[PDB]
Amino acid sequence: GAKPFGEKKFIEIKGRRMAYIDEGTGDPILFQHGNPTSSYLWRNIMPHCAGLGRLIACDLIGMGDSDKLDPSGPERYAYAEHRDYLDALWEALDLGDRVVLVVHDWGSALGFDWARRHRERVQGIAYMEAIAMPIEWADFPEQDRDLFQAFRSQAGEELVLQDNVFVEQVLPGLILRPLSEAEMAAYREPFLAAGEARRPTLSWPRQIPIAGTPADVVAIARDYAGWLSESPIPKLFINAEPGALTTGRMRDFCRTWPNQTEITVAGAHFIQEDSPDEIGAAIAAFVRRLRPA
Repeated sequence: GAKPFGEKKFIEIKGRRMAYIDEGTGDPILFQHGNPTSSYLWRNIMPHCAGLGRLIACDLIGMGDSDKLDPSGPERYAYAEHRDYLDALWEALDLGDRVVLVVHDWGSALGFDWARRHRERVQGIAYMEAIAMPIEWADFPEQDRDLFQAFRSQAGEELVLQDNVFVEQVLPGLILRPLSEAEMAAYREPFLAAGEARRPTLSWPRQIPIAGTPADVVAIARDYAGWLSESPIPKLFINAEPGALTTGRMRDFCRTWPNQTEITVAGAHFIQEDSPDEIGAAIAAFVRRLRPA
């Protein structure tokens, strides 16, 4: 379906208005999108968890219905800045101490890091196509390797700010089934205007911890990777076939993580658009196990 889940709420964070879905009651099930997506990514997955908790999906700053940072530029929307806003938002939402995180892409880097820093409050972690550790270019899927190298070059601004390549090329190219007009409209909406409106979708690929750069994100991801590899917190690994980012070495590494259940769904990177019911059913089952009666 193309219809969103629930309706957007807003809250002021560091003076900027952030958007989020917050439906239902009980301990949170916290769904975090990555690039270049929004809370809309989870719209067909969150229904599966009806009744099981407070279903929350925030729009990262500069994304979805969340405000843009102004003045924007190449120094804006780095990992650390997103983390500042998201940490503050999650604090404001009064999540309590039994949170289930459901994460993807940069939502996984942010949620894994948040989990490492707030481990006593994390009841379980479901993740898919995640940034589970620092990688090398050989680990990056071959189909888009050159494109992502170009993003991480001076060519990135034209590709993304001018031509909206992450929304219009990468996103559909990593979804196996055709998207509808309405579905694409929802993904393009935060990024209809050329220029800095699209900067989050360029800053993000520039932040991926690849070949040692940027070193701060490499350090952060090294930290949560080491922690996750030891943590007994229940995990749900939603593996994808063919998948894209969490394949090869990174998948090998994820498969080493303790207390983890794994399912495989059809999909490349944005697997929520290919297998939402399989993914939702798996998450709901995970949460029912974590929250018995």
